[PDB]
Amino acid sequence: MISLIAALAVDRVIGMENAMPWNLPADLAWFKRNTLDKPVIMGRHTWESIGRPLPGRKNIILSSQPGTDDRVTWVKSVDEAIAACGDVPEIMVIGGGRVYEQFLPKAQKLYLTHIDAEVEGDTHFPDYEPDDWESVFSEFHDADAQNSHSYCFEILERR
Ligand SMILES: NC(=O)c1ccc[n+]([C@@H]2O[C@H](COP(=O)([O-])OP(=O)(O)OC[C@H]3O[C@@H](n4cnc5c(N)ncnc54)[C@H](OP(=O)(O)O)[C@@H]3O)[C@@H](O)[C@H]2O)c1
Ligand SMILES: Nc1nc(=O)c2nc(CNc3ccc(C(=O)N[C@@H](CCC(=O)O)C(=O)O)cc3)cnc2[nH]1
Ligand SMILES: [Mn+2]
Ligand SMILES: [Mn+2]
Repeated sequence: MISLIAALAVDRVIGMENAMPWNLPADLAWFKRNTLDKPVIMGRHTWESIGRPLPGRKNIILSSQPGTDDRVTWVKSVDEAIAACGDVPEIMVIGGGRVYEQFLPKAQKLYLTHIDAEVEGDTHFPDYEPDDWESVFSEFHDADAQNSHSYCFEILERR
């Protein structure tokens, strides 16, 4: 099973100038909880924006170019990325935009955080067909002293 996990601002914005223009520690805790002890697949731009290996996860990077860091696994196609994960229950795809686009057709689950923030962006989550997905979990949170915006955690499963 393949799952996507992402945080979306208004209009499905997910990034700007290779960074995320918000700080929501609650969402990062959610990200960590849902990805720990699982392989994570990311594109090269996302690897660069993160800047180091994510601990306690097998880090797999998609690049058409040879790898430049042996602390992570480098693969050159979607099929190789999947094979590199082995036989695990759940593979987590952590973006960015181009990688989300390619793995969406294969995904059975989406872990989405909807953030009530208006940000200009240059990267967007794919336009997924809402009829194909069932919402099985949602949990809304108002803003607080640590999290500057309200946000909703949602898990959707392909029908
Ligand atoms: N809000 C969120 O949940 C979230 C999550 C993740 C990322 N982001 C944001 O998204 C942005 C980065 O996304 P992005 O779309 O620009 O880049 P990306 O998808 O992270 O990486 C794109 C790169 O991945 C490699 N790649 C993708 N598909 C491949 C394939 N099939 N075979 C071989 N290599 C492949 C290529 O690297 P080469 O050029 O080396 O071939 C490509 O240039 C940043 O702003 C980041 O902060 C946001
Ligand atoms: N829901 C969600 N939120 C995100 O911010 C997010 N970010 C990416 C890619 N960007 C990043 C950037 C930083 C870290 C990170 O530093 N996480 C650490 C710390 C967790 C914490 O602070 O509690 C980790 O161990 O996962 C992860 C992904 C992909 N999917 C996401 N999905
Ligand atoms: Mn080596
Ligand atoms: Mn807001």
